[PDB]
Parts: sequence; structure tokens; C-alpha cells
Amino acid sequence: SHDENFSPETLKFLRTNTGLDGEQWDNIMKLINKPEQDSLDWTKYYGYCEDIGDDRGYTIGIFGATTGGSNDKHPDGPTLFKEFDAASGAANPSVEGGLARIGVNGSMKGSILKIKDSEKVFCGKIKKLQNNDTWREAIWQTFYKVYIKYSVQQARQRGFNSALTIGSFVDTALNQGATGDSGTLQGILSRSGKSTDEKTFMKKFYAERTLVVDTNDYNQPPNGKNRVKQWSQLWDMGKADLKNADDAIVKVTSWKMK
Repeated sequence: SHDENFSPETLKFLRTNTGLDGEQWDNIMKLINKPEQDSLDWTKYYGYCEDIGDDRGYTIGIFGATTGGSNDKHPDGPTLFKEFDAASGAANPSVEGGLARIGVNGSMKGSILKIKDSEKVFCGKIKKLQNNDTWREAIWQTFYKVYIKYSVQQARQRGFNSALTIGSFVDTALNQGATGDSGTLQGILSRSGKSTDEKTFMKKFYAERTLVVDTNDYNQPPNGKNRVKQWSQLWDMGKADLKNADDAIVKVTSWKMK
């Protein structure tokens, strides 16, 4: 059952704030997970925690939140722990409160979360949260603040409300950044023109994304090209709503990752 992949509070939150239901979000996450982990099984990443050696600290959860380092001085990991404190009922949510609730030895060192626990101890503490609804809720609240809200706003200001447009935008924001430089979702949108027809606008969007998706280590070629093709192909398969789309999603994700 796809909704076992959320929590009731996450489903209500995503419905109110995105217009999409659990099937639609489950499908978006399968499509995002293919190029990130070479699997449609995104749910098993709620408790994911690894330092992959990219000088971003620890990479956590379903959307690769990071604790921070020399190549990630504005991490969203602290926001995730503060959102976990908030979800846990904290009167004055803080990073330190969220860490305190799971007994993590760490502190903010400026913009960076410095973990004093060993990799083994820290990763084990996060793994224990795999089935914790409070953690799942903090994960989605963080995902929303950093990537999804902007993605939904950009779709909605154009009169685009489809699951496939929102997921296309969220994948771009997650992979390439929401706002800032020319390669971000913001940047791609700025070059995607002014078509008021959703399918037409998105065809141009995919083409403009594809020009940069294998640059700047967003993806390794030709994985970024295949990543964008996933989203573009679902239009002619009639899956704008990402409902009853399980076979279509298996088909468009069947590419081999280099």
C-alpha cells in the first residue's frame, strides 16, 4: 500500500499545500529516487544517513538533506533537526532541541552542524527513525520549505497544477537547487518561455533542463539526460496526473544508470 510510505499528517499536509494525494507523491518520489539511488524504493531512505565524502557532512533522508561542510556552507540539515524538534512539540524549536531528542552529540558551528558522535553512532541514531512518523513529518516539512513550496508556487502562478509538472519542478529544484544561479529550477524556468499551454511549456522546460542536467555534477552523462526524459515521456503516456501510473513509471525508469 503506497500510503504506508507517508503518515496521515504528512498526507494532509501535502494535500493542503500541493493539491496532490499519496499516490501522486509516491509516484513523484519513485521518479526522483531512480536517478538518486537507482531504485524506486524511496521509503527505505527515511532513515538513510551517510557521509559520502563530498565535504557536505552527512547526507540524510529521502531528499539528501546535508549537515554541512567545506562544500556545503548553507546546509538544510539544521532546518531538518529544527523541524523535528517542532514536530516533537517543542515550544521553542531549535536544531539543538531536535538533536537532544535523539541523543545526538552535535552543535551548530556557524552555518554547519558538527556531529561529535562517530559515523557509526550517528548513522545508527538516524536509522532508528525510519518508521517514526514525527521524523517522516519533519522530513516532508523540510522538503516542502526548501524545494516543494517554490516548485508548487512556480507551477500555480502559470496555471499548471498537474502532479507531473509539480514533480518535474521538484526534481529540478532537488537536483540543481531551487533558486540562485542559472542552473537552478529558477534559472531553467527563466529560459523556458511563456507558453500558457502546460504540455507545450513543459516540453520547452525539459529541453532547457537537458542542456545543463549533465553539467556541474548535477548528474553523470547520460544519467541526467535519461532523468529528464523520464518526466517528458509521461506526458504522451497520459500520466500528467500521476494516477494509475505504476507501469508507466516502471517503463520510463528502466534506463541503466552509468
